[PDB]
Amino acid sequence: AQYEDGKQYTTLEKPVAGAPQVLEFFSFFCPHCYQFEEVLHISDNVKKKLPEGVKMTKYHVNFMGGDLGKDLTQAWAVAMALGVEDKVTVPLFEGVQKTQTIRSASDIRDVFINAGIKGEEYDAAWNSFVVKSLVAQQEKAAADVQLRGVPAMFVNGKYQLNPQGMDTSNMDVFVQQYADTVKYLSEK
Repeated sequence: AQYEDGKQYTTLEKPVAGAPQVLEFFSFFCPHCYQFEEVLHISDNVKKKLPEGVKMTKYHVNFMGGDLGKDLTQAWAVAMALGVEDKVTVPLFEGVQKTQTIRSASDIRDVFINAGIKGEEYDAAWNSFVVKSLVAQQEKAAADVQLRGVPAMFVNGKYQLNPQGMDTSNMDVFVQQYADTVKYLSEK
């Protein structure tokens, strides 16, 4: 066939009931995640091709960058709660991987302040129980699929994207292949 299990995707032997439709996992410490976000714009090109009525979820993971890695998952929780994902994603990636000016929770906070979120509003979010269960959600979802690597994408708690089985000669072609695969898996 054209799309085959083990080729453009793998199947979970242990399917996750009630999982979000399109589920992406990343880390601001993850070099391919930086590529996926800033160079390839994967999340975005997938969205562009999903049949609509399908919602996209992206979560941060703990298993990279030790203590800062966890701070980053809480900060991504804050980001989701405030709806400012689109304003901090790029300065968080560049602060962690490009300029390396993010070394502490306080530096993470600076990114949000500079993006225009107010100090009081950030600190309030940061410390809120609505942020704590949102952290819990990110951790539960990664736990449910035994996640040990990022970037990772899962469709309907049963299929996992397998980007190693796609041509990387051209970056545009890779993105479209990746996105069409998500759309196929989505219609499955």
